Amino acid sequence: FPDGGFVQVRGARQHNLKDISVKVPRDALVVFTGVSGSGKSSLAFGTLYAEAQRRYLESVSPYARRLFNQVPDVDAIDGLPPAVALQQARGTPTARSSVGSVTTLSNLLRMLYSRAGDYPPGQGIVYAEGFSPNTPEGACPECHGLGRVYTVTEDSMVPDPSLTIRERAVAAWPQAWGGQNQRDILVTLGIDVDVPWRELPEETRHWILFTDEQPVVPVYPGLTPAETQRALKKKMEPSYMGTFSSARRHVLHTFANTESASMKKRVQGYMISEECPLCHGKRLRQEALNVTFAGLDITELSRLPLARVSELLRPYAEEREPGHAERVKNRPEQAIALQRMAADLVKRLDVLLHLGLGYLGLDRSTPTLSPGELQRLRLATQLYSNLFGVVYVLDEPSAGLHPADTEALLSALENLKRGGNSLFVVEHDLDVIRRADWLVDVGPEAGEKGGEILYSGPPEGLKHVPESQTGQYLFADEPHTPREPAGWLELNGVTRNNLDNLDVRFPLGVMTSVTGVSGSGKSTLVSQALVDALAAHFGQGSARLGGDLAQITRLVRVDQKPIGRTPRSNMATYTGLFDQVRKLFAATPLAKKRGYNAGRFSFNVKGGRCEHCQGEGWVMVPSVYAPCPVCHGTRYNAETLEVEYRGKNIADVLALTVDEAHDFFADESAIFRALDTLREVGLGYLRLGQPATELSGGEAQRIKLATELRRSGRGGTVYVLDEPTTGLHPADVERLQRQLVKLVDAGNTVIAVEHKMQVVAASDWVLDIGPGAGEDGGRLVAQGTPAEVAQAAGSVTAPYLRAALR
Amino acid sequence: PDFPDGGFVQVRGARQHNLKDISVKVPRDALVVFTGVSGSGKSSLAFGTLYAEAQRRYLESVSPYARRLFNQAGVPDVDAIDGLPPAVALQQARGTPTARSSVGSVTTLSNLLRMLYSRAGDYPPGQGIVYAEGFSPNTPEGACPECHGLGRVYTVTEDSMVPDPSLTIRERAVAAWPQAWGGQNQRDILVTLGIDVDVPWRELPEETRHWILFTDEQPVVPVYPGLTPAETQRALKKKMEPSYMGTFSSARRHVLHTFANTESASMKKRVQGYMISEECPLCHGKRLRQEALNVTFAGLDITELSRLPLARVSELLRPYAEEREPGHAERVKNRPEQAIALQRMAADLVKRLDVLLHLGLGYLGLDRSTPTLSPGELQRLRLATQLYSNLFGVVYVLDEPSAGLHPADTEALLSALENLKRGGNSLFVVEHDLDVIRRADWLVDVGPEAGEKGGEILYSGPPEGLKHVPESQTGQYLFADRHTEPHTPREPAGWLELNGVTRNNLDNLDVRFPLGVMTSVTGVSGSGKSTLVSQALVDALAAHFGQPVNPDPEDDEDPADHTAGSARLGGDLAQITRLVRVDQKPIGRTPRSNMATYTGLFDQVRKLFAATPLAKKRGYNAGRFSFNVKGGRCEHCQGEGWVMVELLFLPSVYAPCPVCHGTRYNAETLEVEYRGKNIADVLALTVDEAHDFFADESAIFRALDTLREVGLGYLRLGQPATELSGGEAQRIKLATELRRSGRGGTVYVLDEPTTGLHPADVERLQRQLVKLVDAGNTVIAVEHKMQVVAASDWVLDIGPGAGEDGGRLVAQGTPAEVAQAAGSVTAPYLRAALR
Ligand SMILES: Nc1ncnc2c1ncn2[C@@H]1O[C@H](COP(=O)(O)OP(=O)(O)O)[C@@H](O)[C@H]1O
Ligand SMILES: Nc1ncnc2c1ncn2[C@@H]1O[C@H](COP(=O)(O)OP(=O)(O)O)[C@@H](O)[C@H]1O
Ligand SMILES: Nc1ncnc2c1ncn2[C@@H]1O[C@H](COP(=O)(O)OP(=O)(O)O)[C@@H](O)[C@H]1O
Ligand SMILES: Nc1ncnc2c1ncn2[C@@H]1O[C@H](COP(=O)(O)OP(=O)(O)O)[C@@H](O)[C@H]1O
Ligand SMILES: [Zn+2]
Ligand SMILES: [Zn+2]
Ligand SMILES: [Zn+2]
Ligand SMILES: [Zn+2]
Repeated sequence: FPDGGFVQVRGARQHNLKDISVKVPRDALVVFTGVSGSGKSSLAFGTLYAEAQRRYLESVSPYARRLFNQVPDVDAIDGLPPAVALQQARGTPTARSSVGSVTTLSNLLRMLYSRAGDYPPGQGIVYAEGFSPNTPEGACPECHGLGRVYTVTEDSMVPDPSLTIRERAVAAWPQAWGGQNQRDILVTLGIDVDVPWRELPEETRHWILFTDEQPVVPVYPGLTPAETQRALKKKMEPSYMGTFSSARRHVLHTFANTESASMKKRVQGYMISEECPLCHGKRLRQEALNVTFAGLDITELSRLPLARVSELLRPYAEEREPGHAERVKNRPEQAIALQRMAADLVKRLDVLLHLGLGYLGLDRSTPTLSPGELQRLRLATQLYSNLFGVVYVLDEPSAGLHPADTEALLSALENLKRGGNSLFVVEHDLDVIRRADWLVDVGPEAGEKGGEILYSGPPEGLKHVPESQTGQYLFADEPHTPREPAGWLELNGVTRNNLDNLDVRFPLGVMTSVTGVSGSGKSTLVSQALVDALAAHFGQGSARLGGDLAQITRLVRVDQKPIGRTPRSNMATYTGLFDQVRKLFAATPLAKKRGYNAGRFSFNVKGGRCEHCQGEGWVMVPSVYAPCPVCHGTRYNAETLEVEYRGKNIADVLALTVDEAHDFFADESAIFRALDTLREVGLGYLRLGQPATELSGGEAQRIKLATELRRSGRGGTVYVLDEPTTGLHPADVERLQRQLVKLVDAGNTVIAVEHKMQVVAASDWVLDIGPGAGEDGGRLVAQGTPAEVAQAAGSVTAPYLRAALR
Repeated sequence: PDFPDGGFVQVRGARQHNLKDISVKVPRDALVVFTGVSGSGKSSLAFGTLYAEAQRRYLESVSPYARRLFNQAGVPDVDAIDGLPPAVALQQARGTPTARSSVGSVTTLSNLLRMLYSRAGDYPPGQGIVYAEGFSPNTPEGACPECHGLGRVYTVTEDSMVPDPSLTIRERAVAAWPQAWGGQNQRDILVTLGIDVDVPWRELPEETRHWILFTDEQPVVPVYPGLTPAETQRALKKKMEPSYMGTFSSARRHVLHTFANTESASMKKRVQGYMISEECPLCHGKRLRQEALNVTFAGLDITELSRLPLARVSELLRPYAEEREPGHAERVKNRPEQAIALQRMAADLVKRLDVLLHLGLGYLGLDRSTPTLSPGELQRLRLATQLYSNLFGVVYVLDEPSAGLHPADTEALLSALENLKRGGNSLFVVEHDLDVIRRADWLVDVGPEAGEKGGEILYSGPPEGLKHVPESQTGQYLFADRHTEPHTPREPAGWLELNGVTRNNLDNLDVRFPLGVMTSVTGVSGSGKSTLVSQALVDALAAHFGQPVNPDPEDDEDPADHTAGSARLGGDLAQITRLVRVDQKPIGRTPRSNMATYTGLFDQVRKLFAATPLAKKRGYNAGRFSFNVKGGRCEHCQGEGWVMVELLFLPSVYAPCPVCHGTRYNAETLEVEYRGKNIADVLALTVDEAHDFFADESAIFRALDTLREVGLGYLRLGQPATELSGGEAQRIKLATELRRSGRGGTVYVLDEPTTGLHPADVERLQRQLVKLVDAGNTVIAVEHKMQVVAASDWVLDIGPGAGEDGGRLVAQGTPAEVAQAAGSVTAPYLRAALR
């Protein structure tokens, strides 16, 4: 590290950051550490990314991104090169988009299916972006590339095919006159109403149901068919003149033109999700599906794992593909480019693969990727992206990563950097922290008591800081006797993805860690197959339950996913905490004296809230959340704020930290109660009205948990939860474990997917999955007490577990 | 004598435009400069390839879904670049419009001082805080409410709307109304509601001819198009289905709407002719809320401050920043919170402003429209801004930052360049200026000549090295010894006065240009030259002739950004018959406009294809070969051959038409060949190929010749106006004057004519002007380049300095003479260049 090889930050203040300074070197693995909530993000993304983002955008687009003056709070940053963020900003959704498109590979075999690729006799050429499901030319024009449709069929419009038409055999039709009209139209149109439906010929039932036709026929109502037929022949004067409307035509048109509650509803009852009948779920025009390569259309290829895709092309790159012989001389132009295309396709593929992302299929949909999977995908994609001289900002690239592969990751970082780039990574993985060139560690604790720089330097240096929470877990190096299973629950013959008719069993009233290499199949076992089975069986693919079911009654399930989308929702809203605070306000002399309803203090309904914001407090103006205008951040009008409980109005308490709220609501029973369950979950740092789209999702998780951690009034529910270590510093996982240890004792089962061994080591039972990932996975390598799995042969995880028990 | 290892940017396999599939190492951390004659490919490498790829990479990495798809353009054609940091370009791209900004805007400073006026600056007793965003005409808290922040109110009036009231409505007497369908559409709606659409406008009763022309009303009437009022009424009686249902909208409404609701340039305009526009009675034209206007700084309201020169601005604001303000003590004690904010705030603007000022920029006013700056200016402003703008680790890419900079002030350009780099960055700089070049760190010199005859890398290495590269033209000029090739100044054949010129700097200046004789107008940057030559003299001569010069397909100025300041002529005007200015403004602002068509030579091409076997066999005339009318032309693009991408968020660019493929023509027509050649194939031809191909064809060869001798050998007959540099556009203009001059006595005004001209191109440009001075004609030209000032027959030396220390006629006479002048700044540079 040469002097003036550094980035110089002075007076950073953003959020809890306590007006601090840091030098951190460019061209190095700088790892940003410290307790959750402490300040790492507000340093790494709040200041460095944010600032560097901005000085650049204003130079590139003096157009109007500069014009957009409404900055991070920071006096100075010297030596800051342009930045690239590999995890999108907190308050954003994820765009709807595929693995292959994130990684660009999708576009690149699109080019390939075009130049190369086997055109059938006599039909032209299909341009690159006509093999895409998201371009007008490429997508099949029915489903629009989605591959699904949402419509009508025989079985939905006739749930009981044995009725006569007169009997309303055609459930999807109108009720009073509407059904009458048509029913009558049919008899006039020489069709017998009075046989059961199933009795009727093909393209008749199909006509009756589907036809976009609408003949206009004389209708003689309440006459018998025999006579209706005769009086037609006499050309006798009708009673009116009817328009026929195919069952489908009603149903759809209705869905398209009503503002009616049970109307739409009852019509959606003749509507089921089923695969597009044009393209058969393969997402593209027949003209694009017509083209084939290694005997596949591109959809087919796209749904293979990257790992196989890397194999399928591999010959072509090396010119050793059976057929190549009778292809070089008889077609030059392409065979040179085809090689190159494949050659280059493999080259990239391979970097992905070396990150063991080999199991993802390129059509896989990024909303359904995890934080890690995705970040590591981005990390791979950048490794060939070709940027030089930038700082990549990373957010726990090790999320999900299993301790054996941490070396492949530690590698891709070394390679990015080795491309003349700089690396800012916030991390908690002691294995990642261990190998970084340079550490920087944040807060002592979180929030108000955080946001100071405890130490910026090489990581060994932390040795000399007694009071760096991460100083300990990193440096200063009671075991666990598994508890007796109170009974067993079986999830049998789960066939899905990876998994194939796998039978499996989890012990009740006790901890289960389901370990295994990343992609080995934890989540489709435990967060997919298991969770569904259990919620189908209770109130709320094609498995069966079995075993001691009567012994469990509920299923709380703890996403990483956010507590809500809009600033509408927020931490108070979500827990039930706000209803008790609105209740309290409506109870005051002042509210009682005025007309005021309970929840005139809702910023979510008309009345108490100011009209500009119609509630929110944050008016949206990358796409970023700059606060309100002319309520002035509050969310409420002048009166509703006039109501004060012990000197604090509604907005006054919403802008209140749980710690302060706990002080405050001291003799207010089920509030001071509810607050403890966040204070214990460790959230004492947060505003009650801090919107959902600002919390770390690690945070979000802590809340959903905060909920159940006192509802357990009768403990016999199952708690299944994906990555509980989500975004927790070591010190944090300890306080986590604590809270689970508790909620197991009140007789509760907790199946937890888990890559960190620390917490597995403490489990009561373990299940190792796969042996490796993808197709090399989906099998049960080992189960039993940690000590028992820790000595198992087959498993990849056993030595790290053994490591973590000694 | 040493640039560091692997700290070179490595290019490989760059076959961009003409670029002959090349490779160059270019050190980072250095003032690198790119050289070569106009056409050689330096913009093709430095922008076009190196820059262009730094973005393709950097944005794709920063919105890896968004940008990506939008490489509906971006295939820089190169195999590899390594060591390429991310880039910032300072010229915006070729055929990109300047979107309308101001100095204060680009420099950031405007925003910087709403912020001073809000949080300090004098407030009247009543008034609470006006926030910063309330001192801008673009906010609701800013804009004066009566005129909506514009400056002025617009009402609409029968006389404007309908100028000739004798015409039948059906024959279009109501010019306000929209063209085409939308026209006849409101008409057919009238005939439906029983309105006499065929008896002179002035003949209807006031009420009904008022209502239409003025109402805020919308009757949803049935309309049957194609049918006379008589057979239209008996169609409404018998209640049969209408073709369409048609909403009506008063002529008012349409005209108002259209003004407030088009992104469109040439449509917001088309309605201005039907709008009377007073200054805003409440605004007094300043664009803002009376509340803002109440707040003062050192006497002036923000608008007042905003018209001042950057030099004045800092001049009046420095006292505040050093705390040497008059009555500081009395301000800090009774006001300690704001006085600290006031100095800190002041001193940051002064700081920004000296950068602005050290590069000779103080002559400019914060409120000057950017579309009226010269590129030399807003690039030097853009450089300017950058220095305090704080970026680190980047490649700046500059296109001739010294355009229009007088010799005296290069040292200035030259340490903004130095300073910027020393902020941790890379500059690359396309450059014809020998004194910049001589001080570069690395040089890339390009293809021995232009187009096909260039796009090579003759050399790349430090400066002294070009010494040894025999085919480098820039080499020749950078190292040629003092060429004692002295010019013998031509005798004026007359004299022309421009007396009492008052505008910008110039206050009653009296000056005389000799005639039939090349005169250069030299002067430091900012001093007066343009306002005197391209402004003052031209309107003075234009108004003296019938023709107000400027074609009608071309406009000029968003009503007000230049001066009325007039002045009066006399001398020998009896000897002048024509005015002809030549500027770097495009032959066209869209691909519609190519070279062939700007000359007129295309007509005779079209006619040629009309006498083939095909053109007889199917009914083909010149017109199925025009690309500006339907028929033989392709219609997906409309003959333009090109489509835009306003979806690309940053400055929208142009992509080949997807249907016809940059060709412009329906296939059926591309089958017609002339002497072995398509119609697209000829549009594709170079100037040197076309010469060959049409040797006999006299009407073409002729116009082609003037193009070749004017330098443009390498441009293509159909090469979209928008790929053209301006320095090439300028040269085009000139070719079509040479051509129609076998006469005498016109006066050519040339606003900087060595725009983006290598010393070898200029040398051939002179030759070319000398041809029309020998013809009797006069040429006047503002000039920054002592080379070409040497050749002249008369120098006028302007200002002393720029702006307020300028506007004077400090010296004059022959070059030989003027190089001896008293207080001329150009004085010693001529003596230098004369020897
Ligand atoms: N997006 C955000 N908006 C507002 N406040 C935030 C945001 N992110 C974090 N904070 C606040 O900043 C402090 C620390 O946040 P953060 O830097 O995310 O900690 P960590 O680095 O441990 O994740 C907390 O008080 C937290 O609520
Ligand atoms: N939502 C999904 N859609 C399709 N395939 C999936 C999905 N989730 C996982 N997979 C596939 O299932 C296999 C196992 O992945 P998963 O259960 O997510 O493992 P882990 O939980 O161990 O990361 C992989 O082959 C992956 O491609
Ligand atoms: N922006 C552009 N778009 C299309 N063609 C261009 C563009 N710029 C240059 N060309 C063509 O590229 C060739 C090289 O010229 P150019 O790149 O302008 O380099 P220079 O201006 O330094 O000589 C010329 O034939 C020119 O007409
Ligand atoms: N269009 C304009 N609007 C307002 N001020 C202008 C305009 N053009 C020039 N000026 C001012 O007029 C003075 C004369 O400058 P000019 O003659 O254009 O510079 P130069 O002598 O370098 O050509 C300068 O101080 C400049 O600030
Ligand atoms: Zn489909
Ligand atoms: Zn509001
Ligand atoms: Zn006004
Ligand atoms: Zn076209």
